[PDB]
Amino acid sequence: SLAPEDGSHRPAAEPTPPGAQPTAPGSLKAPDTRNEKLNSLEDVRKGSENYALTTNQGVRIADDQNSLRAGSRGPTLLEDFILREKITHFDHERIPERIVHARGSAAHGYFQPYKSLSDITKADFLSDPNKITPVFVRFSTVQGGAGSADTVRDIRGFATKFYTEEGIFDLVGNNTPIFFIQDAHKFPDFVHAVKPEPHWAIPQGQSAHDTFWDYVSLQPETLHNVMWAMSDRGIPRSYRTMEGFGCHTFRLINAEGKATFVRFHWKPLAGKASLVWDEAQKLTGRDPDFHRRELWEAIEAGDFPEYE
Amino acid sequence: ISRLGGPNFHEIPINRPTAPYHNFQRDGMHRMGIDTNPANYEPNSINDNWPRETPPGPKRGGFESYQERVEGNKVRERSPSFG
Amino acid sequence: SLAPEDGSHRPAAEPTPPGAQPTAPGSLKAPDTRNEKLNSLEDVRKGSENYALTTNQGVRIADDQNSLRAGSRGPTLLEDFILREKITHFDHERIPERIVHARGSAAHGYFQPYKSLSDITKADFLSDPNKITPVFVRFSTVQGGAGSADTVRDIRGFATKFYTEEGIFDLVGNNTPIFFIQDAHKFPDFVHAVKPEPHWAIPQGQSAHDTFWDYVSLQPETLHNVMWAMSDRGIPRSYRTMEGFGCHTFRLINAEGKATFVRFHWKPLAGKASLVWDEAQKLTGRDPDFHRRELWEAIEAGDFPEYELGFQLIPEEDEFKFDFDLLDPTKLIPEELVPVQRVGKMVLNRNPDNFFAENEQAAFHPGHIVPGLDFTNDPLLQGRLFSYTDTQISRLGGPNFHEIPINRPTAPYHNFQRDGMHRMGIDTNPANYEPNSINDNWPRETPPGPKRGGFESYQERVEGNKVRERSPSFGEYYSHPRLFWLSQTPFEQRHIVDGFSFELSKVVRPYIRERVVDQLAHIDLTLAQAVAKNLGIELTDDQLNITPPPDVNGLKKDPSLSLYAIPDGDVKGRVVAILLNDEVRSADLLAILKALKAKGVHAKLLYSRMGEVTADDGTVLPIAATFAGAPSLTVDAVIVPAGNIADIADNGDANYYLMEAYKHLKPIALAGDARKFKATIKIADQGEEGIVEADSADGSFMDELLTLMAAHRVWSRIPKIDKIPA
Amino acid sequence: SLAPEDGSHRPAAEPTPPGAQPTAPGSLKAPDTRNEKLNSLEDVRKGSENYALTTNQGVRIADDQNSLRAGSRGPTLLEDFILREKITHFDHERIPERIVHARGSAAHGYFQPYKSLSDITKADFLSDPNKITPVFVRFSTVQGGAGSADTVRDIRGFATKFYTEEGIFDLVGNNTPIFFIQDAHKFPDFVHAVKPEPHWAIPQGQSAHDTFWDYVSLQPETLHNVMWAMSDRGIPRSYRTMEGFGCHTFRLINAEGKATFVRFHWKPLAGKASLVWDEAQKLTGRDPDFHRRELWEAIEAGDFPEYELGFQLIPEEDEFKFDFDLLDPTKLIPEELVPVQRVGKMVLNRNPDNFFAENEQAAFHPGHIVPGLDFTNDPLLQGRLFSYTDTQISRLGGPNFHEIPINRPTAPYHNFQRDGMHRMGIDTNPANYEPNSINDNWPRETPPGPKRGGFESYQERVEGNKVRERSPSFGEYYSHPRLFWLSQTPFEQRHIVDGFSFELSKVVRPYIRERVVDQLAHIDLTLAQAVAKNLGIELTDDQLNITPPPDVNGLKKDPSLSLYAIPDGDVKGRVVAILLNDEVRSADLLAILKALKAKGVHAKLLYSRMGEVTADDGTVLPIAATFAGAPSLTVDAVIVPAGNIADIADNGDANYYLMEAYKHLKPIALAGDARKFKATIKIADQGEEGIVEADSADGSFMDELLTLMAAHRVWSRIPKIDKIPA
Ligand code: HDE
Ligand code: HDE
Ligand code: HDD
Ligand SMILES: [S]
Ligand SMILES: [S]
Ligand SMILES: [S]
Repeated sequence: SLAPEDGSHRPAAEPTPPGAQPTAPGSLKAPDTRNEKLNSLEDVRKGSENYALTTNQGVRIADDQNSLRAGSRGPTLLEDFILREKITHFDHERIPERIVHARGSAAHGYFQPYKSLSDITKADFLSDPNKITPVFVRFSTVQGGAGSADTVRDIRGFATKFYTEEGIFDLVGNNTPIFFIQDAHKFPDFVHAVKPEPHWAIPQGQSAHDTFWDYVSLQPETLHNVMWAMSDRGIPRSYRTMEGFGCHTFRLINAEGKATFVRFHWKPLAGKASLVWDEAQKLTGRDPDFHRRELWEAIEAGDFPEYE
Repeated sequence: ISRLGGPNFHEIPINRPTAPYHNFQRDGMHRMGIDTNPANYEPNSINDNWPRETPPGPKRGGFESYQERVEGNKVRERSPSFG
Repeated sequence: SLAPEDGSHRPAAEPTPPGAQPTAPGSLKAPDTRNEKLNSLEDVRKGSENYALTTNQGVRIADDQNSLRAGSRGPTLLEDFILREKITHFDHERIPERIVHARGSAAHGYFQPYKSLSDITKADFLSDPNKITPVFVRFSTVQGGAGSADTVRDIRGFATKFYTEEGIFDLVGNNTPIFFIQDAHKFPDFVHAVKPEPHWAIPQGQSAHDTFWDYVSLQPETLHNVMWAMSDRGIPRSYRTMEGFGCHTFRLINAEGKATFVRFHWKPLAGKASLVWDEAQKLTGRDPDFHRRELWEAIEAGDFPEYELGFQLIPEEDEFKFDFDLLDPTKLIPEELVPVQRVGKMVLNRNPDNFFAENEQAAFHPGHIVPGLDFTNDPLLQGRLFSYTDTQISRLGGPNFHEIPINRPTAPYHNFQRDGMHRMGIDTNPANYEPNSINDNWPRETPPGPKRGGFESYQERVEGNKVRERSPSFGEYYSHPRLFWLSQTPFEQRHIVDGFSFELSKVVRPYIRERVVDQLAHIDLTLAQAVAKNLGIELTDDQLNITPPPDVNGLKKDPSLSLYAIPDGDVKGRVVAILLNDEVRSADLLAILKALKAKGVHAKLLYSRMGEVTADDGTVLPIAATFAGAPSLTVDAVIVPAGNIADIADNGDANYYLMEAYKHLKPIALAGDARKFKATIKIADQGEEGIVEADSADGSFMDELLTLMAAHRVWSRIPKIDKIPA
Repeated sequence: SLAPEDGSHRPAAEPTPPGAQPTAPGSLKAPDTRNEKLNSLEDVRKGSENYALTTNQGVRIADDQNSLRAGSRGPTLLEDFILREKITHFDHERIPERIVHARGSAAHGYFQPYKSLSDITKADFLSDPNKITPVFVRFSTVQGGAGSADTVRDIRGFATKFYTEEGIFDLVGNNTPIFFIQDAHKFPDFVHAVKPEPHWAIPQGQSAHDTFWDYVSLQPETLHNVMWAMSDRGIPRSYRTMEGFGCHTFRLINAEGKATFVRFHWKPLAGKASLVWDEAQKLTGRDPDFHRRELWEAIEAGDFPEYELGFQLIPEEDEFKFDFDLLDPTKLIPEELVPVQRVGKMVLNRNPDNFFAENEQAAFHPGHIVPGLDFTNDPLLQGRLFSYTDTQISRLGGPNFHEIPINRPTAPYHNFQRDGMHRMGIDTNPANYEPNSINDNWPRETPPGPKRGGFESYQERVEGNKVRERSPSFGEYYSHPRLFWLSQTPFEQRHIVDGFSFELSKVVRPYIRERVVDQLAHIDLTLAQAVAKNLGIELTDDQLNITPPPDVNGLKKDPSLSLYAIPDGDVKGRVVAILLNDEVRSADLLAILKALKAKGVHAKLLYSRMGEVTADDGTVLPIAATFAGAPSLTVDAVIVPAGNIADIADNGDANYYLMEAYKHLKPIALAGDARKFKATIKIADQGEEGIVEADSADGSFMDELLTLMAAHRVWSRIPKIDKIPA
């Protein structure tokens, strides 16, 4: 036994305020929280306590501190499959990050409509106020890599996967109601311009460089979303205190075949709040994980993020 | 790694062991297993070091190589006895 | 046409100081800087001026602003192949980042030896002072992703690809002489402990979390490299101002086949310099690209990064002459015991053209050796040899990663290997096997020899049983930490104390902090007490009584382990901030810039807005940045010239600038009415060592300033900064 | 030195007939055959002779016969990086095969138009008879894997990559003028039905199984292309002797902006020829590489595959003037209604160097069009446009597949796309977006125009609601099957009946057979009754009274649908087996061989063993193969010279050779005492059409034989083979 005798290594499995306990995986922190989706992931959840350490082929390992060598100061032997399996898995841990929105933080939850919307849409998840729909929601920035800072000035993404009884519906929104460009053919041009410049790969997490402002100056269509980004909207206090929008006109379709144009909104029930620029920027240095950390600690505290 | 697309090939259903498997390896493309262990390294105190090594023994023990004697120089050379 | 009339969109193709021009791809900035490797990449460089915009298939595009749709407000059509090809390429731009050292910055250069080393190695690139070897070097942090910050506290990588006439040699080193662990089998454990924790993926770029300190507390072999990381070694000022090390004992082999043990060193000709913790941390927010930018702009300016390659050489009969094992990569070889022989100089003189094609796709691997070099049984090196080949299969997409241009050897390569994903080479050999008769057995094996021979391993004797067992000779963990500790200046010691104290305070589980303090007590009681004090821990009686570890072969210190004990400062390439006012005394600025130019020291003119101000004699002075846009974090020293000081005297930003520079131990210089600023930093009328002040910026004023800059920081100021609110 | 001293290991670099020399990489066999694309590949071609064996990193290897081990009987060491590189590259050689057309054989050549087509298309490759366009052509089957057999019953692919000065144009066609299905959404259903069944992965290279015929029985739109596959079209003699078609209506666009609907044709200049089923099926066993081999050896011999490009052109005003919809890919356009206009000639004159690098990695896609061409709303074509770009992302590892050397345009290509796996091009452009001012907006869009203009889609009118709906105009399934059937000779019709019979006999569930027979009864009663008889199925009174579908625009046949109704034979490049005996009449063999050589017909001298035999006059005759080693399946005719016939008269293999060649309708010629073999194949004393016989191989003997060969097979023999035990 390496754990301290007083059990102070294990976080209390109950709501506790930020800083009071170490943070923990969700199913350990909050085992009593459930929904249909969380239940259905049980078949792949893997525990650990009281199990033997093995290879991926289920062979127990006796010594996980040393490679196999010819004498204790000798060369490592090619027949050490336990070493090569462990190093092979490590060697291939990384997958490509998202082209955009690479940096983001996610949580499980649920959604319920206030009333049946069957007069305007036949979407099953909106047909019955007792119908509860599990969700998984990822918030993100846009420009920076998966290892970039949270409190940058940037647009934020707000993507919700609804696991409905008639299929997955993903509402893939941002925290402003519009976008910089009109036609998708220009998306790699715009994204290239805001991303780090291609000779030297600078700057990270920032639109404050030549190519972004060149593109804007030559494409006045971008000005509307640029105003938003230059406002304090570009530096939210928390993912809990920003608005979400669906970006486009979509349609609702009812049982009768009637189409109604719709634009989607998320209203933060915690209200709207942003940082100020000097604060936001220094914070990318003092804690580049601030919004990720704040989201996780809100949920561990029972300060559940809520959106209408 | 190329044929089956990465290091999680043991999670492809035909290839899965029916014996238990638990270790500190993580991630890789199309990762199926969701690990709950607070720890992804050992030695650890935060999960009281689980999953744990197992001494070798008569049954249900850890793997240990037979301690064959090795004596020779580092050579790229075919044994004469093979000729 | 979109470019300005005046041509000010294009940077001059001549060396220019930082900030004077927009930065540019290296072949456009410095078209006449050449080496065999840069020249050999010409087949793949692609220009752009005067060419038509096309698909990848060579079809000219008429309208690159719109999708094809049925009516101008209609749906997009599936037959729009121009749109889909463009979006397809975009959708697939990213490749996996490196498992470790994902964050890094790279440059082209060359290496040349000081003399022939044929007496000790048959390595062709070391055979003649005339042999110029192109190199491509990538500097990196370790823990954070490719989009993490530069000035974190971390170990740094220092990887050099030598394009030799006898093959690629990759020297894949770090900025400290040892590693955290002894055996490669534990690498995934250590790296997972240091990396963001698996439930929530926090923290980025930091060792300051429970799992890292948990592992360290359970694995005392780590303590030596941990001492290095907690020192100011972990926060270098610049990739130009850090040491590099090969980490392991390798062998040199000569033409007679004699083996000599070797450890590799890179000595920075710009001297050793690091940041202080508060400045580094804040810098990760003000400019997370600081080291990448500083490297690129140093090369653009002509401040080429220079390093001397150094060998510590130990004869094979001396293997057991030290009181540590030469194969233990947690042990250093003190230079007092085995001096570094200076062997050649490397100069980085050209930036890449496309970061992703040349930097992100570069593959370095320490098993890439050439005849004249060989491995040892170091159990960390041993396992590295497996990892750096294997990891490229996913990262670079398959086994043809040597065909990616930056990776290609300039030496010939021919063999019977075929196919694999994105195979470039089209082999004409009728045979794809040997022995073969159908191509008269070509390409053919080559016997080992003094030059241009095939590779043969040194015939080391191996005797022992097949065991998974750590050598008993590796079982000593505290004497090297202690040697390092005792070799640091008293201010370097204070910063080590602060680094442990700061990191451990971020460990939420108190027993982990307690266990680390117990390990410190095994190294040095004074260290352990100072850390404990900052954590509100009291040493027990047993801990007060642990006997110190032995000296290292009679050594009770080695000043070569200190960044600063032996003076080594070089001011060329450093930068000063000059805080302007709306009517600067022009005679101050003439002298300041004059004397800074003569020592190669750069300047940034700063003010409260952009544009220009005008000096007292009508000289127009362009403003580089605001006080808040280019903080003192980014400069080595601050000068305030005389003039209308009332203009800035009550500027919060201007006052803070000097407070922050003051707190970070930087030289400050104040002329005439600028001495009014002494009051913001609490300087007595009589002055203070590290504050330069005079009636005007005359000749003696700049000499004293440049003297301070050669010594990097004003360490004597440390007891004054505690009271300053900054 | 392992090569023979006599140099007989190396083939002559001159054209040589099949079998005379070992085959070789194209650039070694025919170094002086050149075109712009072959020249442009020189940067990646890697030789071998006189070069040292190295790692991929350029390190010379001394011992490529052994792993590094501790002792010559000890364990292999992880530090053996030479072993691990070599085995790593091997371990990763394979890439995914193509989802369909995985089996294919390719060659280089060139195309030239007969005259400028500027009045109907601005396509630069068709603008000038003196403009030569390099091509790379891949022929394929459809269902089987890359390691399946060539002479299966299947559709064939005929894909041509034109490396034009205004971009790559890929004409991705098949050997029949229609496809099985109407809408691309159904392509996975169709392909899955014909592919090996998913429980057990059987059968390979065959539509003869339940699921294919299930799908056909339930999707009558398939019946037209099924008629083609069941005919001898499904079993070509050679890729040189099949037609090619572009499958869909596309558009030509001229400089004035006029659109003309076009379907593409390739006419084989060597004539149309196919195998017979028993032969084709047995050949998949005796030489599953028979078409790949035949192609490669045709090119080595100088019998270059030549095709004439032709267009069926239909003016925009005539879109609705046929009984069938022009956009329906299950309908052909009969040449009687719309003739093929000759456009130009393609010659395939050089084999690749490395099959993997050039053939396996080639990417063809029908969306790769150039200005002067455009698409139509054909709903199969429309979905193809999505598939051929998407699939390369796994098959070829990413979006940089255009940088794989065979796939590169010879036209310039420049744009703002960056990165992706395997990125080769190092872009120096300061900008990676447009519009940009920092590179003066280069590379720039180009307006459309008469030559060298940007691509702009033809402004076709679209009007309709968003629907998933098949056009009513596509709802007719039997008239084209019937047009095809009525156009075939009586022997061809017989082979169609036998194809359906054979296939349906492999369908295990009898109801599926019954349902297919019911569909046949909607096409033609005679066809339906004959298949029914072979399956032991009796048509119902209702089936016997189904009224036949209408003629196609008044056509009751179109002879251009037949392989054979209009003679188009060409003996050049065909091959004859010559059955030797141990004392051949040398005067017969001189006459035979020289007559064959004069018409470009090859010969293979066969016997009961390898080595030599000696003619009557002492001439030493080298043996190419044994009777069993090179069966009659692989030749077009058989000649037996006179001499010591008793030597082989009783050889079972020699007799069976004649029986097999007899059954498969091949010309046979017997000189002098070789006429004793008449008894083996049952020929009357007075002789029969299709058997050449005389006292000696002089006079008209060889002319009569060549006349038979010009007509390909002896169809009149069909009633005679019915009862031959062979
Ligand atoms: C309206 C909200 C919004 C808008 C207007 C866009 N994004 Fe997003 N994006 C991808 C492509 C893409 C395109 C082509 C366009 C306009 C043409 C937009 N974006 C604008 C993507 C490259 O396919 C993307 C990256 C990886 C991926 O799977 O999808 C992508 C990301 C993305 C996210 C992140 C989703 C997540 O995993 O958290 C969000 C919230 C948006 N986009 C919103 C969005
Ligand atoms: C008209 C000639 C023709 C037709 C009508 C089709 N094929 Fe082909 N094919 C692919 C997909 C595809 C679709 C989606 C459809 C109708 C919707 C067709 N086919 C019918 C493919 C999966 O994208 C394919 C496989 C790998 C690849 O790169 O493309 C593909 C191959 C193919 C070839 C082989 C070209 C070559 O690589 O040698 C040929 C000659 C055809 N198709 C013809 C074709
Ligand atoms: C057994 C696993 C292992 C071990 C024990 C080490 N390494 Fe490593 N290293 C890798 C496995 C690895 C790697 C996973 O293979 C990387 C990341 C991806 C890459 O291409 O190689 C790598 C990258 C990497 C780089 C960056 C190369 C680049 O810039 O692209 C450097 C500088 C080092 N390593 C240096 C070291 C040092 C100084 C070590 C101790 C002295 C060390 N490595 C131990
Ligand atoms: S949007
Ligand atoms: S190391
Ligand atoms: S087709």
